[PDB]
Amino acid sequence: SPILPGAWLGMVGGGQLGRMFCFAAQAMGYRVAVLDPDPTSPAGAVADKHLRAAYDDEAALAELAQLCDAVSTEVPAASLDFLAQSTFVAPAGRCVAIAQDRIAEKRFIAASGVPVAPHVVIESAAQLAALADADLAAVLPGILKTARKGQVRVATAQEARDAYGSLGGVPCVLEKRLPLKYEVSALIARGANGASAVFPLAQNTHHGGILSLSVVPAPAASDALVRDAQQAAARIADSLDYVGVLCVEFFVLEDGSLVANEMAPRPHNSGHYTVDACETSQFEQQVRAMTRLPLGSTRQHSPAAMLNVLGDVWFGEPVTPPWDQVAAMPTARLHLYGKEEARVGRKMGHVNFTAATLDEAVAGATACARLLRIPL
Repeated sequence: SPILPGAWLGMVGGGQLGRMFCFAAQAMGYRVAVLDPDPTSPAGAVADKHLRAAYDDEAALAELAQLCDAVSTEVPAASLDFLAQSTFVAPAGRCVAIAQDRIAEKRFIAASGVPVAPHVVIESAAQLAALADADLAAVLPGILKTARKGQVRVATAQEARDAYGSLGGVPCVLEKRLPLKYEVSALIARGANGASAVFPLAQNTHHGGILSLSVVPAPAASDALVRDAQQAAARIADSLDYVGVLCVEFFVLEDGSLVANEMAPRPHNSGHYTVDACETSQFEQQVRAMTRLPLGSTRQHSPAAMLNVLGDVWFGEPVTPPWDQVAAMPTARLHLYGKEEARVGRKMGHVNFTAATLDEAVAGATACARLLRIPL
């Protein structure tokens, strides 16, 4: 039964993505309650109600579940399950619990018939001690990552062991480094009735572990590769009975293989382009999935790219970037977060670039990046 406009929707989490969700929900006539302990919550600021409380505050959770016909997130899975005792929660705590845990991700993604990188799970110091040097070496060189940037690049058994001790004896996964050619992400929505809507494939670059540029449709990817990555994302959502928006990031290797890297159980930075390029944005899809409305059209009307703008662009004292010169660019769509303080590494906004042709969109992104001194 669909949850119609006029209902209250809840959002657990109140950063910029929550604020984007609030816009999309309110534009469809829903009321939005945000749960977020931050008194300066950007999403709380724009919401019809801001519950300023911890994510594990049972009184606040109980108030959110009473008020809201459905709840989503942008969190402890136990808070989700607590809410789901009383209201509809999409994506479900189980799905968030999986996506959140790199060991679980490996297990459930493989069980959906999707390749993952070679890896050795290291649950505890005891298991590490049982693993021989030669066992660790089978996935080296690699990166040791905590299951829950707790990542250390390692090249020898001893380096792996020292890294593991350094991360505190928590569950980890040791992942083999593969010969990466380029990265892509698939962005899909799945409804409670099993219907699916999938966006075009994004091609993504990162610097310092942070997304820099997305280009859509992915220029390097064959039709075949696009189908495989879209299908892989659908398979995971279907296998998990996922309700909501899911972003699956992949590596494409030098030999052309597709390998799933990580998944986010929510709208994702690599999907911001959808607001300006597609018929339905990723945030409207989150609204539709959680309300059991029909999913929206994912038609991409305009070739697109997206550039992240970090606080780096303001730098010793902050200097306002030349936004007038960006706005002169006919392809540029400004999304600036209105944050008081520029800081290195902090997402201050993004700029989407849309045009009749992808070459025009990419040229705008490139010109903008040169203007703002954003590394590509």
